[PDB]
Amino acid sequence: RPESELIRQSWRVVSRSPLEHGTVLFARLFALEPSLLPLFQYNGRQFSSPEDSLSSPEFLDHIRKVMLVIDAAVTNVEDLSSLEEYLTSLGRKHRAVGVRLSSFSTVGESLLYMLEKSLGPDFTPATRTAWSRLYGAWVQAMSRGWDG
Ligand code: HEM
Ligand SMILES: [Xe]
Ligand SMILES: [Xe]
Ligand SMILES: [Xe]
Ligand SMILES: [Xe]
Ligand SMILES: [Xe]
Ligand SMILES: [Xe]
Ligand SMILES: [Xe]
Ligand SMILES: [Xe]
Repeated sequence: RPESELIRQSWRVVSRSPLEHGTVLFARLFALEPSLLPLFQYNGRQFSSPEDSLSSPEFLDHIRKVMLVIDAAVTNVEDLSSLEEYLTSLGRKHRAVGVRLSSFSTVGESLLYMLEKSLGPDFTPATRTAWSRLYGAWVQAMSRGWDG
């Protein structure tokens, strides 16, 4: 099925410059859910305002990490069974870190916003609903980290 090629096609534009695009992603996220900010604790300090995050090298490395894990999920768009065991542990990591299950709908909304603003004309509704089901599956797997 070329639902998996809508994704691969949309991703190649984005994956051209991942840090620029993942910066869009996290600016949108904090605009939607300001209380996600304090969970990025590096040397036990809390950023005051969203813009403080953009000067932090650790924060920017975490962006590069987000974009590599999305890249991996793309690279396995049919058989996301490979990544399950990893995504589960990635979930549990984020549970320890303080992330709550409800914050996934926000991360999802931010991913779509970033895709939408990046592809403009090409973000067609089949593309949206593709990313939307992929993301839903990435989410099911990550959720095992909260205990099934
Ligand atoms: C939703 C808000 C998020 C918050 C608040 C958050 C916060 C954190 C924190 C505090 C860490 C540990 C310190 C660090 O490695 O930089 C971390 C690690 C990580 N995050 Fe996130 N994160 C979020 C979302 C995500 C998403 C969506 C992905 C991937 C799609 C992601 C991928 C990772 C990866 C790969 C690591 C490294 C984990 C390890 O191997 O130890 N994070 N995150
Ligand atoms: Xe940001
Ligand atoms: Xe920001
Ligand atoms: Xe890293
Ligand atoms: Xe990256
Ligand atoms: Xe990437
Ligand atoms: Xe997350
Ligand atoms: Xe994501
Ligand atoms: Xe994803």
